[PDB]
Amino acid sequence: MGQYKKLWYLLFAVLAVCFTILGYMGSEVYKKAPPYPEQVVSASGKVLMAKDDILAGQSAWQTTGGMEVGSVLGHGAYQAPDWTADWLHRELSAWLDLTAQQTYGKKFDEVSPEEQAVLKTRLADEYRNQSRIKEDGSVVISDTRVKAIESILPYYHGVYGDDPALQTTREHFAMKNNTLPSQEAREKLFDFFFWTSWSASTNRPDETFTYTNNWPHEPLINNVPTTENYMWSFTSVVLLLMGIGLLMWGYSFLTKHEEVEVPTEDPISKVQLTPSQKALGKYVFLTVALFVVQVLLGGLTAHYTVEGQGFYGGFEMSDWFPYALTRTWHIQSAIFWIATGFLTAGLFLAPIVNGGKDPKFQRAGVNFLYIALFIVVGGSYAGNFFALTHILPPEFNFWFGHQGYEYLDLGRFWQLLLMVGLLLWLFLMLRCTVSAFKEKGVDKNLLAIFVASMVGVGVFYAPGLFYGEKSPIAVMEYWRWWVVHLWVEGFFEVFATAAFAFVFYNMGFVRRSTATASTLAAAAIFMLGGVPGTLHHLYFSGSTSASMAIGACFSALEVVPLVLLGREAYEHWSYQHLSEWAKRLRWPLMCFVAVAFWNMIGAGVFGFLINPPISLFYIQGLNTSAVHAHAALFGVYGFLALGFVLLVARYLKPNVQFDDKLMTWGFWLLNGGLVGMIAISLLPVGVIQAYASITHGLWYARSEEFLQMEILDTLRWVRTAADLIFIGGAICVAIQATKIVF
Amino acid sequence: MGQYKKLWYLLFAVLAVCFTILGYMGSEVYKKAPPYPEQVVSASGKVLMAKDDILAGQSAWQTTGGMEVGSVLGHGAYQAPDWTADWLHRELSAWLDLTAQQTYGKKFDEVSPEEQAVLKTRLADEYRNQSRIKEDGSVVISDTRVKAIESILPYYHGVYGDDPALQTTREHFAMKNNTLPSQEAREKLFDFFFWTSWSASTNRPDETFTYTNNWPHEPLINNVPTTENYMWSFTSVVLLLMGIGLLMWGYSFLTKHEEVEVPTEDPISKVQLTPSQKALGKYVFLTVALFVVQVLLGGLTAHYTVEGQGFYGGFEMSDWFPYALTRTWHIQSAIFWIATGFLTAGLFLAPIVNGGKDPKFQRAGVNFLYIALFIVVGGSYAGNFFALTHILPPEFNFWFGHQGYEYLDLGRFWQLLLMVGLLLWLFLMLRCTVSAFKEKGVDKNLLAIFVASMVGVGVFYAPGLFYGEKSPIAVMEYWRWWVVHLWVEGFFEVFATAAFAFVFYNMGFVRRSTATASTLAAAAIFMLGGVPGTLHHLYFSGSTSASMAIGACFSALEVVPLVLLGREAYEHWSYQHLSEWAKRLRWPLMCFVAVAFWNMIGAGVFGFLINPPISLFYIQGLNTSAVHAHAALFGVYGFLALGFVLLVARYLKPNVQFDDKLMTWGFWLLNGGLVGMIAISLLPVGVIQAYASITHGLWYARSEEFLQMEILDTLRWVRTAADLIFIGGAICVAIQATKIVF
Ligand code: HEM
Ligand code: HEM
Ligand code: HEM
Ligand code: HEM
Ligand SMILES: [Ca+2]
Ligand SMILES: [Ca+2]
Ligand SMILES: [Fe+3]
Ligand SMILES: [Fe+3]
Repeated sequence: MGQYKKLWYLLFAVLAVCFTILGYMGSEVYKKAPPYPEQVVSASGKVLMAKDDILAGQSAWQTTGGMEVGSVLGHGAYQAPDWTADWLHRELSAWLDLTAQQTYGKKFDEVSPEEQAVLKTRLADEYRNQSRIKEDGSVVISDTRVKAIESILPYYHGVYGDDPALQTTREHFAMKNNTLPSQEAREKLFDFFFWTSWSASTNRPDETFTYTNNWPHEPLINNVPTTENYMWSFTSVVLLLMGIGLLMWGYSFLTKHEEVEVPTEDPISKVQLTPSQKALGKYVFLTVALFVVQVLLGGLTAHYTVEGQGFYGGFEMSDWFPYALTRTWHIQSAIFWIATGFLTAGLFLAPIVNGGKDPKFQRAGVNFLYIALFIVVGGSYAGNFFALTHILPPEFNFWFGHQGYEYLDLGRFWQLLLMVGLLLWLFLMLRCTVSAFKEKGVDKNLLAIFVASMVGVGVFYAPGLFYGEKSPIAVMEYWRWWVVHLWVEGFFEVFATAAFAFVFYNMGFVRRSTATASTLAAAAIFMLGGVPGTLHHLYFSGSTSASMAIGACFSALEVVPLVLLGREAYEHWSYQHLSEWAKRLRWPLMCFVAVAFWNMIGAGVFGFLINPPISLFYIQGLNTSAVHAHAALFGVYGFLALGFVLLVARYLKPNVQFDDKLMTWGFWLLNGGLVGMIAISLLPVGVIQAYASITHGLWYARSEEFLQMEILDTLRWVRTAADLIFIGGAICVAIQATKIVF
Repeated sequence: MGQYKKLWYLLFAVLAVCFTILGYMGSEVYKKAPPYPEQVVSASGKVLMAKDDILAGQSAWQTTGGMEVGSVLGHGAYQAPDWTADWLHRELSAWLDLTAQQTYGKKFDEVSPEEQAVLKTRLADEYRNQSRIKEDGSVVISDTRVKAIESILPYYHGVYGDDPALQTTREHFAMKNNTLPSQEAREKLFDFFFWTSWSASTNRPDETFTYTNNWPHEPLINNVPTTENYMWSFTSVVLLLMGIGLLMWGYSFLTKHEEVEVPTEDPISKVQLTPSQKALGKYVFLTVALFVVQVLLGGLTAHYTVEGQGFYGGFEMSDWFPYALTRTWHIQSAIFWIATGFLTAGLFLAPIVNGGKDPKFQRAGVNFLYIALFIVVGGSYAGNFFALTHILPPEFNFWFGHQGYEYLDLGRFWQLLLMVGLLLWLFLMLRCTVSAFKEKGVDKNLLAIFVASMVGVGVFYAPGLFYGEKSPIAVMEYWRWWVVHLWVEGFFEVFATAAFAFVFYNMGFVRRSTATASTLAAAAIFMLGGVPGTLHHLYFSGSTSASMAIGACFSALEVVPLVLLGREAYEHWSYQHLSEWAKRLRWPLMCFVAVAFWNMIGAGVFGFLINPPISLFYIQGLNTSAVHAHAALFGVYGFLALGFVLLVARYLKPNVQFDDKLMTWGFWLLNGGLVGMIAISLLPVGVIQAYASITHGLWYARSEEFLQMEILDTLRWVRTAADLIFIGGAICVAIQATKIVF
């Protein structure tokens, strides 16, 4: 529209192209995911399992908590092993031992390297080629394979049950006793584990690589990166560097950095607060309180990684609040409090868009949304608690208990209710912008893009409802990453950028044209990479090689604007020196400066570390992912939510001054604790694990023997100091916000 | 000094640390290079070769032209194969065939995959472990290995001799008939080829990887990247991205972009020209004429890659001007004309530093330098011509003929004379700055750093004299890359930056403080990466794993300032709009803008494509290196030299106006021809080769059968159009410069 028509058309074209690519890859995921075999039958004719057994095992896995106990196909938690890789390696080792006894009369390790080479070529042929699914949907496995499977089942029954010989192992895995109490459910669960391993080690019908693109790294069957893996990794590096250079060129030639005269009074402080705006103090307190609870839950989960089952000393903690539960609550609370901060920012800005007045029952809607958020959080957490104790019967686990899928752990009922709450929030936003859009004579492009960002935030949680309990793992991964990657990464980024532009234009820090054009171009750039870059979560989950290529190349373009965020950091930081009333905004602006810094480091650097297929092939499911998760999710969106609620609190209680000493302490403790956690614990552990994964295979890097090495135990312990520093910073920030609002 | 003391100390500390690292790695190269075995003896006791035979083979290789016919250990030309990889693969294949006949009675390809696995583990053990050099300096090889070597010698005798059955192959290799006419010299040469292969396939005495860090990729003996290769590649990526982000942060927070009022008259045009300055018109013409001759030689060399021995039709061209000679002249002419442009810029600026007057006999010195440059060029080229025809007797080849080492192909005598000429140039510069340094009351920091850059340019050609004809290959590589990488990349970059600062400050486009601080910080940043980054040329030439780690990590820091060169590009481009007399500088400034663009793309992007060990392990010696070489060397330093001589010509004949139509045509034809060459020929060939190298091994990607594939032949042909466009641009620029100066 107007002078911004070309930018609007660029954004529309980018959206159409990128979503077409993502949707066609979704159809590919549906069509090319590893099949659940109708029957897995031994060469002698006995049926070992059927498709329904595998699906029941998937359900039982969800009941144990799924991705919050170990990982499957490289997704999940990092204390316990990746069950796919561990099962694959154990089964291959058993096959080799049995075959070596049958062929040379000794164990595999006691025969000559030549004999070992013969055995390994036999093993590779059997697993990769002979196990390929037949036309009738059947998988035929050898009798030796059947015996190998039967030999490793007791280990997993002990790990998931109450075997006194496996107790230590269970503690080393941060697993409670009787994670899956039912023997029959455990048998189904190990059917599902076998299925995963089979998909990871069986060539695609028309290819020489497996359904998982040869993941995990397993030298025994030559599970190694394909040539296309290397090629597309290098291509993504080239695209990243060229995009960075060209974006820098465009910034240098197309941006003049105009100087704007700051208004003498704060424009936002001049508008009288509406009742619904004043009702947002409880939202501010909810955000900071959930932040404190979340970091405390992280401390508890971390204690489980050094003391697997026991506190320092009443009752057994691991029976009722095991590592699985505390990890679930730690991740879900992160999502909840960041989202609540964003929603509070929106609900505060909405009446200002509506001319400083509330529509009818806007405060009632705000209160209803608050109550609904409490119901979602409390109900989902109670459901997790009763699912993990297996008090809740299995047939209700997916709807009310634990979905077992990371970041979407809450039961489907609570997910539906959260979707309804987000829709209600969107309604309360849009009804405050209708009148502003009906206004005559005013350019609405900035408001249009801000409203589009609102719609994205309030709608794109829906794809998390597109999979079911029995949905194939690959389909669930596709839709889950729609939510986690798209809805958070891309749409929260766009909403934050548009909110920045709208807010800073209203305060007079930026020109309308600059804010509008910057927001439109930034939205186009963010979407171009983020939308198809969703596929970097699906390299090894049963998607095809082409999905990996698209994910790598487009996700590289996500980093391009991130490493240049020094410009915006400087602008936001300089705003506080523009006037005396701008100095009242120092700490929200400092939070946004930290957002820029961590969007650069944690998102760009530590996400591209794990982004190329050649790297993620080896380090998917290692601690480098935890490094990136903490740095990106908190430093970007945690600091964004904190800055938002701090701004809201400043305008809700304008008579209260920020405590500069307390805020300095909290801000620098948060930043220093994040840096310290990464530098002294998480990154060294990830590097050591990466060395092990590249050298020996992923199963080794996740093994109990390797994770219990003294250096790794020490590094996990050492994290406590940085963890305490970070928690101190979080407590300071929460205290400041609570003092302002109450 | 003064306010710049911290910058000076930072630069000094960077220089000390980085040169200490590079020197300690030089000691490591001396101590850990693959030994030349005293004797290579069969298991039966017969001596196959001795150290002196290998060194004589090295000398004979130099006589054929060395790196200009094929490549050895991944360095050299790209038409003919990498003789190390080709020899290794041929010998391993012969060993496997002989062993399979002795063990199973059939060829290796006709036995079962299990039998092949047994044979390959035997082969790997023999080559990697049993071939390790003994304490007495001896290498003991099997009788089967001896027979395998004897079976492949006829092929190489045909390739390097006149065998009518190998004629086609020779044409496909762009090799003349009788490249090495002497049979005994050929036997020595194949001793040297064996030595290289042995070093590439034999484990280091204390390690499980070879002297070449497992290069080349050869699946037969598991010549695959080590774990440290992966680890340091990922580490270099992280360092690159973090450095880019932090440098952007520093630019945003520490640069204010001050506005400077342009003087009403051009300050440089006010100074009357000295006789030595006027004597530089012949230098300008020499630069552009050598540029035209160089691009024509490139066209001839490219014609040899599609028609290996024959022109379109008198006498046989390949006997007297073979591909080896035209390639040698193409590379040497590039060096000569870029260096001449830089020297002309210095010699023009020197009297301006001296207050606009010449010291005694400065014009005589300029004329003497001109004559010495002609003698070096003509003598070295004649020596190459008489070396490649073998008219020059072998004992004088290294001093007067062809060194066989790329970029240092000229005989050692001419290299010494060029060193003397560079010293004379340095003297003529420094004697014009003595009086400026003796001046009272003026800040000399900018002049000090500019003079330091002069000293670097005039001195750091010397390390090319630190190796001899019989020096070990690794030592020669270390010292050769001192010159090619350090002296050109780092010191030409620093000299160009300092020249930019000094020139633009004298014209009044920048403030003195800004120019000085920018130059000092840029010099520190460039040196920090460039100096230890020299080791990225030595990953697989017999250096250790630690050398690879240091090279990867520090070379990644070279890219950090390159991708941000949009800032300087915009500044240089904006200078032309500052005043009416600034518009007279449009085309030198356009050349410098192109320098920024190509320093970004060709240097940063296409150098980091090939920089990480994980990538360069597979693609060293492929056409991606040619992509990067052309883009970087011309677009950065070719455009730099062209802009320098254009500026000099503008000030030597101020009454002559630039022809905007001719210059627009030439500028855009050069840029478009470079882009086209890369996009339509060189990069696609490099990508296809990379796929082949990753999938099958380097020997396959360089093989005659692969290079003669119809797609690759077509892509080589297609380069002609872009080549003609580029040559048209070069002719236009040369015509403009000649019209101005004459
Ligand atoms: C003192 C503060 C914190 C501590 C001690 C902590 C500790 C932990 C631990 C022990 C895990 C599980 C590692 C495993 O799988 O074994 C984890 C995972 C996670 N935490 Fe934190 N955390 C803290 C702060 C935060 C914050 C502030 C956020 C977000 C705002 C956050 C988000 C996450 C996420 C997203 C994961 C899952 C990462 C993945 O699975 O890749 N954490 N944290
Ligand atoms: C604010 C921006 C971002 C946030 C909040 C974020 C958050 C996260 C989180 C929490 C995870 C852990 C997922 C899991 O537990 O399975 C993750 C994984 C991942 N991230 Fe991001 N990320 C961001 C940006 C990026 C960027 C820019 C890239 C690369 C260009 C990237 C690449 C990846 C990859 C490849 C994984 C998969 C790791 C694995 O499966 O082990 N992310 N991200
Ligand atoms: C129409 C213009 C040009 C053509 C047709 C051309 C062609 C070629 C050819 C055929 C080769 C040898 C490839 C092989 O090894 O088989 C080569 C190498 C080379 N040329 Fe050019 N060239 C041109 C312009 C230039 C310019 C302007 C420069 C420098 C200012 C340059 C510098 C080099 C260098 C440094 C190499 C060696 C690269 C390496 O070995 O990695 N060329 N060129
Ligand atoms: C103006 C700057 C540069 C110039 C003029 C330049 C020039 C060249 C040339 C001519 C070659 C071919 C060498 C040969 O034939 O063996 C080369 C190779 C190479 N360049 Fe650069 N380069 C520059 C910057 C860079 C940068 C920034 C990087 C990476 C950070 C880099 C990495 C490499 C590597 C790894 C090779 C080895 C290729 C091989 O051995 O096949 N260069 N460079
Ligand atoms: Ca996870
Ligand atoms: Ca070369
Ligand atoms: Fe993502
Ligand atoms: Fe270099």
